[PDB]
Amino acid sequence: VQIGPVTDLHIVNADIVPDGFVRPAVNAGGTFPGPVIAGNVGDNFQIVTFNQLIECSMLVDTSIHWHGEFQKGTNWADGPAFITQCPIIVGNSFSYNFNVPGMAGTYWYHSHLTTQYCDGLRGPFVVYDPNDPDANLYDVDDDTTIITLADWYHVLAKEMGAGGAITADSTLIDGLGRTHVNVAAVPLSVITVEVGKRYRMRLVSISCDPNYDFSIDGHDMTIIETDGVDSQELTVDEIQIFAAQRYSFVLNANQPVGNYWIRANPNSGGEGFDGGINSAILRYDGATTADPVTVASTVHTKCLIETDLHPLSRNGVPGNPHQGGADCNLNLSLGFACGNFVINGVSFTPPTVPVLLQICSGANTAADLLPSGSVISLPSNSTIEIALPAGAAGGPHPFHLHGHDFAVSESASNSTSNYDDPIWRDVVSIGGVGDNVTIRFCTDNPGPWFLHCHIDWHLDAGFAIVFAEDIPNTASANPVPEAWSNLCPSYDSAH
Amino acid sequence: VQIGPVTDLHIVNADIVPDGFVRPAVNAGGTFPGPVIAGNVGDNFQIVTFNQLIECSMLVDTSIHWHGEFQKGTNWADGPAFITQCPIIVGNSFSYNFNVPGMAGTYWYHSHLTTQYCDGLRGPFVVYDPNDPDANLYDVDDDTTIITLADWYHVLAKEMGAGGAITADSTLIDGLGRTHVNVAAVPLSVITVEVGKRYRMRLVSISCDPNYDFSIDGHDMTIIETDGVDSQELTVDEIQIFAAQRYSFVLNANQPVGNYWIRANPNSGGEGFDGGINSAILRYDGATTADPVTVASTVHTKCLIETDLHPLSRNGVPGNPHQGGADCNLNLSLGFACGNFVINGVSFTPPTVPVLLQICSGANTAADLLPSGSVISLPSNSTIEIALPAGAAGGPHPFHLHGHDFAVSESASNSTSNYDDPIWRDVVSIGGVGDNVTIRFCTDNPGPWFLHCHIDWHLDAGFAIVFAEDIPNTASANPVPEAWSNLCPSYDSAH
Amino acid sequence: VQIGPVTDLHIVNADIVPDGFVRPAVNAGGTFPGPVIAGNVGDNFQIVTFNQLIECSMLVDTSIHWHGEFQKGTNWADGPAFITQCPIIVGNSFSYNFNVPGMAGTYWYHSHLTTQYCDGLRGPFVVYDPNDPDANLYDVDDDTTIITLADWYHVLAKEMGAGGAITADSTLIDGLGRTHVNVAAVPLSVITVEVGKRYRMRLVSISCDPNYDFSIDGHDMTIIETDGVDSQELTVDEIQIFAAQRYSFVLNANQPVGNYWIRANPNSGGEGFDGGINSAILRYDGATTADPVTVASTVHTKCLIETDLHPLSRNGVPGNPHQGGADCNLNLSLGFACGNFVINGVSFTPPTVPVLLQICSGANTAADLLPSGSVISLPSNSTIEIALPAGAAGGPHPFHLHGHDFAVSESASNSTSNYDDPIWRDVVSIGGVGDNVTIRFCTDNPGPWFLHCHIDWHLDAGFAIVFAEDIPNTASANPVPEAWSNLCPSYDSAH
Ligand SMILES: *[C@@H]1O[C@H](CO)[C@@H](O[C@@H]2O[C@H](CO)[C@@H](O)[C@H](O)[C@H]2NC(C)=O)[C@H](O)[C@H]1NC(C)=O
Ligand SMILES: *[C@@H]1O[C@H](CO)[C@@H](O[C@@H]2O[C@H](CO)[C@@H](O)[C@H](O)[C@H]2NC(C)=O)[C@H](O)[C@H]1NC(C)=O
Ligand SMILES: *[C@@H]1O[C@H](CO)[C@@H](O[C@@H]2O[C@H](CO)[C@@H](O)[C@H](O)[C@H]2NC(C)=O)[C@H](O)[C@H]1NC(C)=O
Ligand SMILES: *[C@@H]1O[C@H](CO)[C@@H](O[C@@H]2O[C@H](CO)[C@@H](O)[C@H](O)[C@H]2NC(C)=O)[C@H](O)[C@H]1NC(C)=O
Ligand SMILES: *[C@@H]1O[C@H](CO)[C@@H](O)[C@H](O)[C@H]1NC(C)=O
Ligand SMILES: [Cu+2]
Ligand SMILES: [Cu+2]
Ligand SMILES: [Cu+2]
Ligand SMILES: [Cu+2]
Ligand SMILES: [Cu+2]
Ligand SMILES: [Cu+2]
Ligand SMILES: [Cu+2]
Ligand SMILES: [Cu+2]
Ligand SMILES: [Cu+2]
Ligand SMILES: [Cu+2]
Ligand SMILES: [Cu+2]
Ligand SMILES: [Cu+2]
Repeated sequence: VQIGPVTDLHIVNADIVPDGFVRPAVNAGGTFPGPVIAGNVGDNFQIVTFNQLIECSMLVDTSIHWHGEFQKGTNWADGPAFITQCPIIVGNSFSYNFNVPGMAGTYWYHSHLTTQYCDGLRGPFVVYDPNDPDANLYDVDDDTTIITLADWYHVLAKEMGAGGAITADSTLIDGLGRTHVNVAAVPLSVITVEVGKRYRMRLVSISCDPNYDFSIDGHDMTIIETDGVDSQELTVDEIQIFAAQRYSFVLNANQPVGNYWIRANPNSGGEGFDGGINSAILRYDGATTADPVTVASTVHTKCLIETDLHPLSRNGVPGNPHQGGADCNLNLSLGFACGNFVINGVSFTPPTVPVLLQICSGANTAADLLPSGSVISLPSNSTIEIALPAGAAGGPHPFHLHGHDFAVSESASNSTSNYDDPIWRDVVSIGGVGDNVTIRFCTDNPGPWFLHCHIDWHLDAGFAIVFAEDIPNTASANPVPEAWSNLCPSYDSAH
Repeated sequence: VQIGPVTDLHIVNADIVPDGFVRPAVNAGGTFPGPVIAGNVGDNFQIVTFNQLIECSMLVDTSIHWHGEFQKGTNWADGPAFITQCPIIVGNSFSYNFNVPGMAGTYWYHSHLTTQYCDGLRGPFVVYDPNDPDANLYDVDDDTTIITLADWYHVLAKEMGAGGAITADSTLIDGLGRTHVNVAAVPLSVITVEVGKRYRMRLVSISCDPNYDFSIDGHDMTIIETDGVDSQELTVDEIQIFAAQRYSFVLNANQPVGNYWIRANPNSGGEGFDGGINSAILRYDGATTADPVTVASTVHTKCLIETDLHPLSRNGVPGNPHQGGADCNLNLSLGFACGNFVINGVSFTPPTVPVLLQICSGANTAADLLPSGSVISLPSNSTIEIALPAGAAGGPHPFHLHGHDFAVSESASNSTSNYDDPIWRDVVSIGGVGDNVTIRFCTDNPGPWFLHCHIDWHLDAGFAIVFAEDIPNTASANPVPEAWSNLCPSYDSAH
Repeated sequence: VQIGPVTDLHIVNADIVPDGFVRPAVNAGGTFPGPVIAGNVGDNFQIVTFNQLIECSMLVDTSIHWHGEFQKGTNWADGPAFITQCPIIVGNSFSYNFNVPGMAGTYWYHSHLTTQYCDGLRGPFVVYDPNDPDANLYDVDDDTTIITLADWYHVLAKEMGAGGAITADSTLIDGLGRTHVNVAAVPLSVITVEVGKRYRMRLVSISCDPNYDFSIDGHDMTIIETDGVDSQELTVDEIQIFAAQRYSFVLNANQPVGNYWIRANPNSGGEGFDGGINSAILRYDGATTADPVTVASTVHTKCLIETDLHPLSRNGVPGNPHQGGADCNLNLSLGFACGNFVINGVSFTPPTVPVLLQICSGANTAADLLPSGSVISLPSNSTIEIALPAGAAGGPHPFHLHGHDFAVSESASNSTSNYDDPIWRDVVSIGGVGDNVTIRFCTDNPGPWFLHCHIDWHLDAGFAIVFAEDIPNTASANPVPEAWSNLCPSYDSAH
């Protein structure tokens, strides 16, 4: 079901049993996954978030991030607690009001307070484009062509465990899927197609942790979008999708009418598809309603490799075509030891005053911002290159940057850089020990933008810092509403 | 489950997944459908409604209607919000204390606040008859023979629609069914029978909108009751049942021990029975526990027609064996334009003071009453006749009158009136353009009686007017308890 | 999932549908059953119970008992409402803080307010012994090898009438099972085993009422533990387990790879296994994922007889070898009349002031303690014998004593006493008219200890007395935290 772009979104607690095991959840709009929030390019989004949360086992405060949306001019609507706002307290509401100029594709929203999105607050977010360059490549693009991949846990997020060393208890495709241990025969999701039709499947990883090896028996997948970035057509028979990433692929339903297994194997937890775990069903209209009996290819032949991807626009790459050919050029020491993650020797722990507020309240630099050693300023209007060399356990770590997308100049498991036509995206696997995954972008977006591993467990163990982009232009660039001013006083009073 | 006639009924929010899709709901008695409320003819019903609702997305006020109960002398207990009461606000309770003289059969209860009953607050209501004139036509008449047909939506009622055609997402029979799009193989309701026994099936439409074509593969159905009214035995192989109607039929379990599909095909929403949508299972004790493999008749051969129904008692018709032959005969103009329905040029919008309250406060005439043009007065001890010509989009509209049942002198799709032995009921389909459905009853029940289309979407869009019957005797006829008197000040103060 | 020995435990309302019928529940830790609370022998348990209950229909107060934990020194933490504490009110927490010296084995926890544990608040409690003498008898002992058996009702406990014979609507094994009437094909629990491994299976009855005949097609069970007491190895092929009892049994997975039914026939409610009621699935790794087609042995040849159990340690028996061979020997007259149970002519009805507070406020004798005639004082360091002659309306009644385990000197259906080597346990069936089931313990545990039938409906109808053990020393032995003292003032104020 789709909303808005002008919509109420209630946040409530409910018990759900997607794999047959009832446990409490945090829900956005009352469903798991949450409803699809949607509009067109350049629509004004006004999302009135009513916090009705009562079950403190999962926190009764909340804060919501719109994942992949630049929020230029509206950094205050971005969502990461203590980076851009204080949480909303229960009984209160907050209008997240923002535009999406110049963006279209497949995104998602989620809780961005501690590990709460694991406990259920996550759903798809799609910016349709009436003049979408890829539109003529399929027949159907609607709510029935969104595929969500979710890790699901029998253990309350607040009670793990971290880090960790945390594993899921099932994979849910479109909110349904079977339990890894003592698999009960619970309902599986169905995705229906009609012969001769072509489908823009919008694959959204709403994972708190694992990446999935995603494949559809008997069928190929032509990638056309990645993390909201339109791509040159690339046909693959399997896609490894890391936490928070999105792909749009054309499914051409050109196989005999019948039932085929939809497959999503995660890097951790249950291995295989016994009992129908890690599965959903692709069904042709007119097929017998039964489980598929198909098998995967013995060896997948055109597996997705990130260096095979290039933008549909001529995006090029900002800066100079050599290792470090950028203005401000960073290289981060990403580490782990004693149950905590570090970036440049510092584990992230949220400040009492949201970075955005510190800035709004007079901070000029840089050295003025809390937490010390967890904020890096970026000069206005500048090529930034970030190297994120791998090694820290574990891994592989999908890094994400708020308020931007970035050219992926060097991907995982391949030391050959690309300064011509690399894919731009917003979340990237930093690969394995030895790798030197590197990104470039331009600072056209004043404000504090979170940079973190997107494995939520590791974010909670402090794998993060803040790019405080153009500090001095941060207040003129982001006027805040009164209601945002009211957040931190309400929250501090409440706690 | 059965209660009362004396009972508590708590109204709460819960998420439920009747077709495998979790969403929020508004439940009476904590279950979907609500528990069966039951007692004997003549019983005093005492039903303490506790409002414990908190999810504002479906409204936290409520008001409950006991559909088909005449409510003589207890007009204040009727339930339609702003006609007979202000809603009960959350944290409060209200005793609906009323009696059922001279009524016995199959009824239901529902929220009668906005479209709240679509969100879950619907349940069967049954008045048993220790001397039921049909008791010897069956062996078993209990909670396991009640069959509810319900439309079910993935979109919250307050976010429809509207109007705006609106369509359901699954059919639920006894609270379970499978979704119309990307149907997941979720559990289906089973009804059990034993060879040689006869069952009073109490078929209840708790629908917000669609009518159903109901059938059981391999079985005939002998109708013995219509909307509370005992009928002569009419055997049919299909029953088209409109929103809010009820039928008791005898099922004779005379077939070979096995599994038989129960079928209920809505007039809008998913068509057919693929993957077991629009279906439940009739099982003989001793059958292999397996899905049925039966098929419906190619052509139904004794489909129910309303003119073939006749009261079991000689009821006759009030007034004159010709058209317009009543003390006080009305012909309503029923229209639709600009997303609203109108009755005699006026679209119903709820008053601020409930109609019963304005009467109790001095009001004397329809001119005196709010809403303006939305009230028609009726003189006491008269034969009313109401012609309800069809044609308004989008039929067919099931029109319902509170506080009464009526003789249907002219039915759908047939211009031949019947002033002899027409069936009496309380909810009648007005058919299609050209039809002139007409009803007669007698004014022996002072108070404000709602008259509306029972498609809830159409009622919220204005398809109603109020018959204020015997205004002058209303106050003395219906003494009100203090708790009713408190409802409006409490409600007004809350809002 | 496992939590503890130090943990939060939130008590919330949630609708659940374990047999496909949605209804309201009172949940501990958000699941049904509750999470397993675990620790090692000698550990300090600190369970913070957050009462977040809102649904009045099942009571918003609550109070938890740790069934079979002796609570020596901590009688205030025991949990029975109005015996050792007042209920925690909604919105408050309370810290159950206690140790388990000397004890190991399989226990459980539940609401001990009114009939609330029926409504969901139940879960297993395991004390692991790192030097368990039974360790070498098996390979696998963990959360996957706990098996709960639970009766489940469609009727909310508070509405059960009462008593009034009462019957469940399904049997749930590990929280899943099928309804007895109009059985829907809803998911069944699976217990997975690997060819050639031995399992410590922890069978726990969390029943409100029925006793189960428990068995596993094709397999033996070697009993090694009974209600916490290590036992000599006893191979049986069926186990009658009465409400609140526990057994650990070794299952040798020695049959061919396949699916085998696990059976739990309740002594009332649905009879047999038609459609998979009273059923769960034993699945071997490698078996096809399908319903077992196994059959129970026609006659079970080595079913559990309680007189066959002997302690593993040399517990022997206190006192002297003949009836009355104790310091303080009691014979309780157990009756039922007009819907209430009596113990020595008195029917238990909860006092306004909790028994332990009565003592703490300076009561010195049973005569001084309310309710009048519902208290029997015991002297310290004395051998107690309690005869519990059956005959009272159904029956068979499982009696349980708080703060103690006890030698079962005489078992049901067998009039021979055993004063050498009988099993010790904490819940015991008193059998049938004519029986004289007899227990013995020593009084080394100052405090008021509940003795009641563990059929909860029978407890609410009054089948209980309090053993006020060493009243003089009770206050000194049981120092209370301010929080406990805060309980009654809150409760009484709220009500
Ligand atoms: C049209 O409605 C009329 C009005 O009731 C129905 O008329 C009855 O039909 C049967 C046919 O023998 C007769 O027994 C009666 O004489 C008719 N009743 C009266 C009161 O005249 C007729 O059934 C309907 N037509 C159709 C085609 O269903
Ligand atoms: C439907 O039937 C009603 C009868 O109650 C008709 O009523 C009258 O019909 C005469 C025509 O002979 C006209 O004077 C009016 O149009 C009607 N008014 C009254 C008060 O009788 C009505 O005409 C019929 N209408 C339709 C739409 O079929
Ligand atoms: C069961 O056992 C008890 C004793 O353990 C029996 O109680 C005896 O009862 C008789 C008559 O009631 C008294 O004279 C004795 O004093 C009791 N003996 C003792 C030692 O107290 C009781 O009768 C038995 N009940 C049965 C068999 O129903
Ligand atoms: C009834 O109870 C008695 C008491 O335990 C059981 O008698 C024991 O029987 C075993 C072997 O049959 C002997 O080793 C013991 O000497 C008996 N013990 C005592 C203490 O007498 C008896 O077996 C039980 N009856 C049944 C049918 O099981
Ligand atoms: C990664 O590449 C960067 C280029 O900016 C280089 O400075 C650094 O030494 C490299 N580290 C590793 C581990 O390759
Ligand atoms: Cu994100
Ligand atoms: Cu983001
Ligand atoms: Cu990481
Ligand atoms: Cu983030
Ligand atoms: Cu109605
Ligand atoms: Cu009505
Ligand atoms: Cu209508
Ligand atoms: Cu109405
Ligand atoms: Cu207990
Ligand atoms: Cu106990
Ligand atoms: Cu009992
Ligand atoms: Cu107890």
